Amino acid sequence: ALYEDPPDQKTSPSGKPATLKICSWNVDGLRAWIKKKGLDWVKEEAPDILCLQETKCSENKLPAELQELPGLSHQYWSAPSDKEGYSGVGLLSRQAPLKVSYGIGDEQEGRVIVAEFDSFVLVTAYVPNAGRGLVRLEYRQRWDEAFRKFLKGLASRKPLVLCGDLNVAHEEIDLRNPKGNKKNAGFTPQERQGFGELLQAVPLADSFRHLYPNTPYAYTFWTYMMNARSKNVGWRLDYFLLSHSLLPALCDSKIRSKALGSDHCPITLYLAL
Repeated sequence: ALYEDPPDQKTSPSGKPATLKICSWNVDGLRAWIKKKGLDWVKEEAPDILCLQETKCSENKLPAELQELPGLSHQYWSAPSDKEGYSGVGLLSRQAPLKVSYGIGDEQEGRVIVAEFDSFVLVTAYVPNAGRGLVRLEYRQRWDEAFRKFLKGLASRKPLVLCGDLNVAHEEIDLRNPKGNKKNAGFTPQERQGFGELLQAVPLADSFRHLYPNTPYAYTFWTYMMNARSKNVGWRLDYFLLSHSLLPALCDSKIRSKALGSDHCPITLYLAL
């Protein structure tokens, strides 16, 4: 029914110790999440890189409590220009990245930050949700294709880490209501197969499902309504996708189901790099 996350495995299969803690989190409103003690939690988790989705906040209004994070001093923020209080992503890092990109060619959306580091390439994404009653599904389908082709061009260089709200639960084990949902945004057969296409084209592996293939009831999102988080009626929408190149460095990929602050919970990735 409910889930208790395994302990942090901080050594790789080869016996090497992890040297890179990456944490992603859909804050569903960066200003609210901050007031609900999110920064205090990030400080305790002490990641080398923090990725944030659905900031819903222009760079104008970015709270200066963020400047109070010196272990994540290098901060980059993407924001849609048309609609305020919509979408937005952010990347905070201990080290400065070498190259910093935004979007995937077709630009205005504030969904994708791409950061090249010394050994790898990190992408954060707040993938468009199909919408209640599938109003945006046919857009998400073109998004899935675009994201894929853009990403396969980046994996021609360094290995890839892709994290963020991917707004799709892959298999039935990834949600608690598989059968009452396959006509609802996040578990339709188009979205489900587009995520497999993603794993195939680039290619990539689901870090968490690699190490925990049978583990059910492990969700990263619960609707606010109907005390669903109390009942672990949730979904796994937040992912750490890894280049195959990188799996021998994969120490562990976590779900921080107990950190409050948003409708989504944090995830954390360890790489022995």
